[PDB]
Amino acid sequence: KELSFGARAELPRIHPVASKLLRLMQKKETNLCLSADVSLARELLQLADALGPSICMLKTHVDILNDFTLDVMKELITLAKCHEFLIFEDRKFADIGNTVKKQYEGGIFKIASWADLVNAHVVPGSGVVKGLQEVGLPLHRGCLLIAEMSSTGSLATGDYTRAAVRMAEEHSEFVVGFISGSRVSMKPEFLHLTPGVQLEAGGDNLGQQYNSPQEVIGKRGSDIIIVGRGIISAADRLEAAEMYRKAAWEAYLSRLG
Amino acid sequence: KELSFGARAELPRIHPVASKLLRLMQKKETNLCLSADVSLARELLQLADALGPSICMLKTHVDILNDFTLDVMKELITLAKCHEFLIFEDRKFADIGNTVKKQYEGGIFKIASWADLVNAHVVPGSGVVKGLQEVGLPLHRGCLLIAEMSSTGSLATGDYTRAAVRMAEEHSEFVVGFISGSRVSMKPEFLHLTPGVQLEAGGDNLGQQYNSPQEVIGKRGSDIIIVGRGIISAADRLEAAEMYRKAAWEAYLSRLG
Ligand SMILES: O=c1[nH]c(=O)c2[nH+]cn([C@@H]3O[C@H](COP(=O)(O)O)[C@@H](O)[C@H]3O)c2[nH]1
Ligand SMILES: O=c1[nH]c(=O)c2[nH+]cn([C@@H]3O[C@H](COP(=O)(O)O)[C@@H](O)[C@H]3O)c2[nH]1
Repeated sequence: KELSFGARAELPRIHPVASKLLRLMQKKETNLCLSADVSLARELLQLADALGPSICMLKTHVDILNDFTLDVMKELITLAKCHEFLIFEDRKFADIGNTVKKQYEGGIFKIASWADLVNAHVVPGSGVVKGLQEVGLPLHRGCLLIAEMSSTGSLATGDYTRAAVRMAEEHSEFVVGFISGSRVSMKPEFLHLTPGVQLEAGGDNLGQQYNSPQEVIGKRGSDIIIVGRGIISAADRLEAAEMYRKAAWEAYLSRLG
Repeated sequence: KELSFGARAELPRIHPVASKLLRLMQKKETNLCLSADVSLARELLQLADALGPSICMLKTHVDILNDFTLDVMKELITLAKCHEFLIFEDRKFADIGNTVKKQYEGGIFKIASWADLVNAHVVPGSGVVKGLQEVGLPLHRGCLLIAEMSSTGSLATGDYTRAAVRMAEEHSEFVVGFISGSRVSMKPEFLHLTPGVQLEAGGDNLGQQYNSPQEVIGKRGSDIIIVGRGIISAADRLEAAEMYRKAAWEAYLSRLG
């Protein structure tokens, strides 16, 4: 039987990052993650500020920020704290453990220094998790494993997906959940986040397919919707965010009973 | 009867980037790609200068450079042209097409502006290739697809690998070859680059495993060895590079017969 976000936050095996997330979701009645896919620091921060009350999480691609500095991230963390949301860097770590450790801690981005959550592809095998965890465990960070993809011709199906779940379950000290299209694990300590979400049917010219918040949360058993263009491209980003929040939240409430 | 690199450079369906690469490999008697896994620009540039004559390609992880600027890349391009090697940014693009085009063209790194070659995981479906090529084709760049990985528990096996090969064949205007452990394509227009290479047997504690140049080039039929710590960790990186070059080159010569 399904526990609320609030109750899942208190589970014995729950990761502290997952717990923080689950509490603010329950408190704010939001299971929406904004995908802030913009190329300017100014717009990133304006959206984070205006939409922060509507969201549980702000997902970034800092490698697309034309004017990235660590100070932009400082400002982002202030908004995260003020409005209460987690920052998820959608880096999709996908190298060998020795390499991803450096990409996570170092370079220009210093992702580990500001990102509550990052994600990884599982294709390299568990060394990818092991490398990230050397940096992320001391910094009290969490990781999401890419179990399925939204895009057309995704190879993250069947046994690949089962491998992702196995890897998460065996690295629960650092791995807090999945990027997936549906519920992939039966353990309620794990989060499921689902991109490829819009209110209306369709896709884009480059392989992306869409499903509705009611489908993903209500029918497919996911926890959080990740929404980019469905919000960012809208004229009124605030009413768009509210629309997605209310959709995903009501879908969750009806699944719960 | 196997074609030399020089003959392959003239193949009717050869990609211009592959052709340029194959011709300098022939000219300089090198099928060594230096994996320049360093965090300081000065060491990067000193290695590229000293080892440039011994290598056909210099592979970078720009996201690990503590003092990255576009000017560092300018200086690297100069050395690349002076010594005749290609620059390969090992970015492992792995998002949906819409995102990867932004990550390739834009952000701080502007990878497409200086990288002859980049690579991609095939997990997202062919959208990842379609995305990169929107940027890459107009800039006369090439892409390598990751068909296999060297690390323990790699899921790039069986149908996953066969999928990578199909995806390359179907996007030959942009895809010039593979990262793999062995020959995966019968078509000689495609390059095979193989990481996880050292003169001695062994591995690291984050899932990396090693095979020799002789095994990789001679027995498994790959074209180019990618060598990081085998060279970088040596006192004399120039003599180390020469050892790897001679090993890989002679293995290639003995395969041709
Ligand atoms: O880890 C992932 N697995 C997926 O299946 C997937 N599909 C889309 N994306 C990323 O999510 C965002 C989607 O943005 P749109 O709502 O604008 O399509 C963008 O930021 C994309 O990069 C994915 N990430
Ligand atoms: O695309 C890839 N598929 C692979 O299977 C693989 N194995 C290692 N690497 C990368 O290659 C370099 C190898 O470094 P070492 O020689 O120091 O182990 C390092 O830069 C690693 O990031 C891989 N890249």
